[PDB]
Amino acid sequence: PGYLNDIPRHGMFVKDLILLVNDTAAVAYDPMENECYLTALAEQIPRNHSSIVTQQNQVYVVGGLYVPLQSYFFQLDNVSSEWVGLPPLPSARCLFGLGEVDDKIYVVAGKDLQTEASLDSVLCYDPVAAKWSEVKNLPIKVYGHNVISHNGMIYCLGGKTDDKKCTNRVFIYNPKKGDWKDLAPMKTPRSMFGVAIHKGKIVIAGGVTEDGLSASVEAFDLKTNKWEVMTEFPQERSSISLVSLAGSLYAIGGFAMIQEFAPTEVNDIWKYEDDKKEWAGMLKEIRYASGASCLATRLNLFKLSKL
Amino acid sequence: PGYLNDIPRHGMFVKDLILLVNDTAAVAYDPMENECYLTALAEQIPRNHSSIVTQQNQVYVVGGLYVPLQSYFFQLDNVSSEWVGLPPLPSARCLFGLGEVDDKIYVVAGKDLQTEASLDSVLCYDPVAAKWSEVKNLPIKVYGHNVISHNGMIYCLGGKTDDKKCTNRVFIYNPKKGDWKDLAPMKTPRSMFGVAIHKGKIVIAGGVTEDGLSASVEAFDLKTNKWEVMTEFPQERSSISLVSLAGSLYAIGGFAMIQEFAPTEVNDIWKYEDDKKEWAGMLKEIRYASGASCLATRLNLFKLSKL
Repeated sequence: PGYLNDIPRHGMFVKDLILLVNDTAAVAYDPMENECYLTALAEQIPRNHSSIVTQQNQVYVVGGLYVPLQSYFFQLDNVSSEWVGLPPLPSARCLFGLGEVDDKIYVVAGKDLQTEASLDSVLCYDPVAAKWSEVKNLPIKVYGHNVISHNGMIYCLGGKTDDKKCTNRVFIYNPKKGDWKDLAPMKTPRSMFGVAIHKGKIVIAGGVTEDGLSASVEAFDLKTNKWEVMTEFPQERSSISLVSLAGSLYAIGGFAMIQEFAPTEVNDIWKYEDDKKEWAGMLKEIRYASGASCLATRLNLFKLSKL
Repeated sequence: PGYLNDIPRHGMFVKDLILLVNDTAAVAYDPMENECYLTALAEQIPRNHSSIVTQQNQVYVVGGLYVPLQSYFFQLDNVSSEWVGLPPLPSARCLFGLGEVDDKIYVVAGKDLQTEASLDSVLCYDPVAAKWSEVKNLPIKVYGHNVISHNGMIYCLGGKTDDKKCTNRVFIYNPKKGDWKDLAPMKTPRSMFGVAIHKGKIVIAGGVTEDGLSASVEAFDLKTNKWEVMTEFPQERSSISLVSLAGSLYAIGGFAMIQEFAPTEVNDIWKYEDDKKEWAGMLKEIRYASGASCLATRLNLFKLSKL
């Protein structure tokens, strides 16, 4: 038979790890070794926030209030493991999406924190010139949507539109011509859900629906590009965090419904088994996942600390 | 559903790795990350040698000649990554087996390097008093057999007996009463083969037989304790090195038959997939496996060097 690999690499002490950032710390987690490390303390990181990692290994956080009423913007300094304050998001905003192409970061839509109104406004931070600006607005006003980046394109999915219904709409942003396009919609309109790239499909997991909590897993093949169904999540949950770690799709946490019965956070980890098509329970409880945004990243081991 | 793990551990920078020791270096290999590191240089390590790791993380090597005509005995100093010369094996000997219980190391049988004769003689090295002695002789004279240790017991398997036929005999050594016992024999008499503990069965892989090269995989359940058959190796090979790494059974290298057609070393890695019952090709070529004894060990990452 054939082999997975032809020649071995020389290791450099770099590990693909799940980075869990909440308001106490950014903790690195290795699901295969069931072990955690400290990457950075995070006492200044706002409890309600979104997170993104470049490409380069640059972690950015957007969220909270303020530092004209605004939102914080941080970059993790990988050399010092200190969080850097950056030009703040001009808008105080929640329940938005975060994208990124060629080092530039995109905050899409919201949920104005002052006004309570839905936004279509898209802000792009340029890290060379160190400044934010308004690019083309999203075709809808929305919050509760999710955003992911792939091959220099930005995708916006689901959300709640300006009535208060969930939307199934899917939009693509080309930075090099600056327009949004509707793509084929998802089967299940949803907000507050998990998203990741997984070979090379946009996978979406659970959420709130017109029927409330969902365990539905869909995938947009990037590609046909059609929507197809994957094995449903073991439990109906909102705000599952999906991450692609090396070859594999992980699911971290999410909410509810548990027991008077209310949406309540579960701090567990699951892994999709591609062969078999099953969700496998990895870790029952990880306290570091509580309140945490979740990211796959390539970390230098000798920059981590023992917990 | 349930979960594999309940609580996460705090990582300590320790990794289960395949240690490949030959006459140039001891190279650590991570089959899951397809990466290698240097653990120690090994220019003094004899090309024909056997290897064993304690329990504690102590690597010993026996082989070659000499330093009354003897064999070298080395211990890897984990702190300095230097090989320590230890009291030499009183006997110059090859094609023996290596065992170990409670820090003591056992050299069983051979293949006298001076005399050419098969031995039944068993030598035990005591590391506290730093000295070798003769314990109870094996019930047969044999070479080409293999030896593994489990739960304070030592097992001796196969080999060529004093005629020149392969044997199917299996012996257990209890150090605390000092006797050898025949256990149930294997189905296929063999010499020059691979052995490992795998849940909690003594797995044996390939070898030379009365029919020459074998791809046969058997397992002694430790336990029924009966012999059962596993999925045959992809190729008939002698001297496959078997290692249990964390949950998983790996097979490294072995010989032949290739192409005038002669037994020739293949420097590849395979992994048994327990679910499915298949051998999966991991790595086509690893040059560090050439001439190498192979061991699963728990290494401190910050003690390794970049290659």
